[PDB]
Amino acid sequence: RRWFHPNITGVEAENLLLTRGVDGSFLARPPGDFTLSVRRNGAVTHIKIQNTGDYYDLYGGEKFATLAQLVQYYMEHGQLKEVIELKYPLNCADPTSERWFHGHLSGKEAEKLLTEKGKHGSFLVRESQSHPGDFVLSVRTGDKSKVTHVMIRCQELKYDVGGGERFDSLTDLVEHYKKNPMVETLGTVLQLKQPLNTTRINAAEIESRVRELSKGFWEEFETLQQQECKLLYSRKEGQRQENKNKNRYKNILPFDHTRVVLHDGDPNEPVSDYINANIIMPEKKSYIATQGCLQNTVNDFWRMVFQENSRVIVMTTKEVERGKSKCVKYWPDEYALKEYGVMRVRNVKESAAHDYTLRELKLSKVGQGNTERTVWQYHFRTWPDHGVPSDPGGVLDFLEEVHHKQESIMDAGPVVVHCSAGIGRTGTFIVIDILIDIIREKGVDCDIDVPKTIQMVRSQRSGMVQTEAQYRFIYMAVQHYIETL
Repeated sequence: RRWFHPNITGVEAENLLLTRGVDGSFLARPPGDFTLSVRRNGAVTHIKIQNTGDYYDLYGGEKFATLAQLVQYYMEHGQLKEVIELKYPLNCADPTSERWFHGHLSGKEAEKLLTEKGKHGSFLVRESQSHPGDFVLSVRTGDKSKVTHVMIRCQELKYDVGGGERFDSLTDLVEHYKKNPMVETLGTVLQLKQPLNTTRINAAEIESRVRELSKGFWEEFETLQQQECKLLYSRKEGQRQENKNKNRYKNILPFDHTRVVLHDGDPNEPVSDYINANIIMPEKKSYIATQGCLQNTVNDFWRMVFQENSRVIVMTTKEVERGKSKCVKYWPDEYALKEYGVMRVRNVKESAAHDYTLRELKLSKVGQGNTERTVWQYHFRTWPDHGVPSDPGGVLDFLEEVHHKQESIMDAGPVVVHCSAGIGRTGTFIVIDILIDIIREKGVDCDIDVPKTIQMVRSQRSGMVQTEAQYRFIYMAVQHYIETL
């Protein structure tokens, strides 16, 4: 994922592509807008990428779950027109978005952090205090334990540890000594197992962390974004011909290993086991992150809810936003009974609160009355068309209500959560709900790690939590919930 340059300007990107790149050389750079800079016929074109919180929208292109999925699509596929060819990624040397980089940091400060949070193989790279321009690799080893500092020299734009090979970037040096560990004169192996954790904080320290991130949130988000290519999971079922029109956005697909598999399908139907949905297990309650129903997937949605024994549905979108259909009406009108294939749904009662509508639905399979169960549909209606809410109170009051309903029903299946593509707002609500569940059970006496939780959820459905404004809103929701304890 080296092709993403987070600190490059427009002019610097053009110069980089003209001096160090050839025809086909590309790079991506960052309000939540991004630019895809491509060298063609000895000239640089700039393609705008927009993300309002739902997906990455390539202008005059396609919609995507991640920027890496966008890059892979056009590198593999005359699909990018204005034909623009994506051939050679121009690699970023800058280490700011790497978990191991720290910048201005002292030896004792690094030692203190490595003693406070680190274990065997924990490492960091910081700017040297004695020799300006030079760097220091500080690594931990043990089970007594010890911290080792290794000098990194910056000679004529290249990096080395005092001998052997010289590297173009600190990223190449780190990757080399990760694969080939340094061995001390007394046989101590300097294994670079994992970067030092710098995001896991105590729930009581949220107020000061948010104060530090408001001075910062973007920087922490990009470090998280730089790890999206670690998740090497197949999305083949969604790409099948017969499953293509079951996806709201053809490129936004579920992971095969966590997708909801629909059983008891129509025998006259070739492929009836598919729905664009994934099971989200926190690593007490589980979730189903899905897209908004299409006219041709309403029957599949009710089959999933039935099969999974789901009693609570969280809708985080209006049916229509900016004149576009974000989800078809998969529920009857109040007091009405409707049949959606083999599934029969009754709308018993609607209750309208300030930020949401609750619909009490009765679900059963046709031909068997005893299969009837109550499904509580929570429909959040006040979420803005673009960006995030100003105050997280409305969402916290909503999720507190969703949690208590789910908790009141014995042996309830996962909480169904959907929006448009089922990755942005869906991700935000699920991550906020997982974190608040920790704080509800353990109070202030618990460690919360916002980026780690997002990466754990993203390993189950790609694109979970789309923007920096959503990332920040998770911290503001968590902080607000802690303030009201």
